[PDB]
Amino acid sequence: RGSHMCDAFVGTWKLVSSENFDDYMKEVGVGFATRKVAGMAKPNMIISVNGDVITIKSESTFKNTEISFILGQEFDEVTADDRKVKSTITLDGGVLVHVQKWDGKSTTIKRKREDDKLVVECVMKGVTSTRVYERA
Ligand SMILES: O=C(O)c1ccccc1Nc1cccc(Cl)c1-c1ccccc1
Repeated sequence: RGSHMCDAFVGTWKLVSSENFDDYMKEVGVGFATRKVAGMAKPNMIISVNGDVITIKSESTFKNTEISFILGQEFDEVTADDRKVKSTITLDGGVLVHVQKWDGKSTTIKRKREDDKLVVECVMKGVTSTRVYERA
């Protein structure tokens, strides 16, 4: 197989900036202790592509998590804060758009390349958090 546009996401990334993440977690419903510990974490994000399968791993002192998925195909996900969600990830004009649904709620996580950074926007009901990653 040849190259794909989404190969621009592939690599090892480290968190370098976070804005409004505690408020995003509050809107999601994350409890106090988990918010405090998770808000301290500086995750590494590891993205690989193999055929049609994209894998995203997050490694931190808080939790290590991993998802593998095919674009457009719903999957089960257990989040770092221990929500059991239904997830679908698609590509929208170069942006990975990840929708998570659980208990009648929904949140959207967008991943985009900007300059040498990978920018994550997490959105829930009017509350946005921006998490910026750089290559490790
Ligand atoms: O960390 C990020 O940049 C991130 C990026 C994309 C998707 C989810 C992400 N993180 C979380 C989202 C919701 C609840 C939690 Cl606890 C986390 C979390 C916090 C700290 C460490 C690990 C995971």
